[PDB]
Amino acid sequence: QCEVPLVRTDNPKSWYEDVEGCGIQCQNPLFTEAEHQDMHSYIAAFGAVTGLCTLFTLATFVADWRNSNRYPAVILFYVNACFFVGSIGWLAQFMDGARREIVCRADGTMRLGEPTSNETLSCVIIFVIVYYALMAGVVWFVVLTYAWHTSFKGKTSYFHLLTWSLPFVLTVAILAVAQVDGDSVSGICFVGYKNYRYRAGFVLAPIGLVLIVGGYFLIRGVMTLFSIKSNHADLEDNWETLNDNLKVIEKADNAAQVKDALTKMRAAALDAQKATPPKLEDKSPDSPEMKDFRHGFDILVGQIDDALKLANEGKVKEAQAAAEQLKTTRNAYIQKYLAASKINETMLRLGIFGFLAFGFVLITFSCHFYDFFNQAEWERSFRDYVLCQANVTIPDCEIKNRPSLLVEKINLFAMFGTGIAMSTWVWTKATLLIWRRTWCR
Ligand SMILES: CC1=C2C[C@H]3[C@@H](CC=C4C[C@@H](O)CC[C@@]43C)[C@@H]2CC[C@]12O[C@@H]1C[C@H](C)CN[C@H]1[C@H]2C
Repeated sequence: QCEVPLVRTDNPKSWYEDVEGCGIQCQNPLFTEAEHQDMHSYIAAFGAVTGLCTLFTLATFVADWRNSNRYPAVILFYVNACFFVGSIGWLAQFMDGARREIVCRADGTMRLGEPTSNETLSCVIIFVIVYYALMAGVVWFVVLTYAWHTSFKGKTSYFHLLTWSLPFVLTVAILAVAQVDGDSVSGICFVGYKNYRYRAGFVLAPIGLVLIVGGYFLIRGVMTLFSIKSNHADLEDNWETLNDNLKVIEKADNAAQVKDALTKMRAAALDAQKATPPKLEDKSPDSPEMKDFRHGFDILVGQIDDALKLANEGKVKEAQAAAEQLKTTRNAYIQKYLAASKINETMLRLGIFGFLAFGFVLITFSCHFYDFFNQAEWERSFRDYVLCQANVTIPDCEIKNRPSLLVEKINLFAMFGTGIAMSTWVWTKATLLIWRRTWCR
């Protein structure tokens, strides 16, 4: 009765749409066996590489767990933790005969509407292991960005309830609606393949959520470093040009250079006043300390304007004399706030890893968008192809459009590429000693 891609099944539960005794075949009808075994080889690579890289970092973080549980470094361990769990699920398919066990029902049809009766949970198990790891990962990614964010403006750890609960609820949720569909080319079960509304609601949207949140802490994070960094530079720049012109006023032999220098000094004196020093980054624009800063220049420029009041009249012997008195004013209201700023490489690399993680997560969001965007067509060209290839009666039947294997190879590059990058948090020149030190056993 049946005909490719429809396969014979006595099971009423597996019948396709309203066709008698015909369910949809397990192996994805939208891809050739060549595309399967190529895509499997892909995952086998990145799946295995990341799985090892992460476990190396897990195994290292526990080799100094005493001095590797303190924030913010402990985050990268839980970020790595989730990744190692995720890698497991993907690598599960390559076990001989598992890829068919995860995706196919009893009657040789691709798993759908899982969890279902009389069908082993080997599908929903894989879906849980992955979906939980994925979500627990990005939630811990928010923790990572938030920790880096506030390090300038902390032992408190009430994230655990949040990082472990939110993925759990989301997991139980998809199970409740029973929308764990299966796929052969990837070798994993996941939410809403047949019904992609669940995929958008449970994957695209939560990832889109952590993106805008995780970003805000990275955006408002670098702006805190951009402020501190640029402000010291702005103060340093002026202080130096100020001390140059100071050296020009003395060496000068006319009232023209002294006036010009005094103006170059005043032009820098003011531009330096319009900046929050790195020592007062945490204070308010209307705070007391910030007040003494800006007021310190109101006196300074006053001293300059006094000198200018002598340079213009032509009192060079007396204008240069005021420039000497500017040394003490300088040392008072400038040398104090100037300089003094250290960030530590601990936060530098967290910024690197904070941003590097953000990027590859944004890619994952992009993939699951397109996959969600064009699927409505992949349904049309399928339902038509089913009715076509069944109409064979005795080239014409050919699938119009399908999921781009490129988009997946891109996703699985970034999805794993993150875990590979997150694993290099412990690739510093200080970690080898940790392993040599514990090596004594
Ligand atoms: C087969 C199939 C699909 C294979 C597609 C999936 C969207 C995303 C990916 C990810 C990508 O890496 C590989 C390909 C994969 C798994 C798509 C969902 C719709 C459909 O499932 C329906 C079941 C239903 C019974 C009938 N109609 C069926 C088909 C329209």
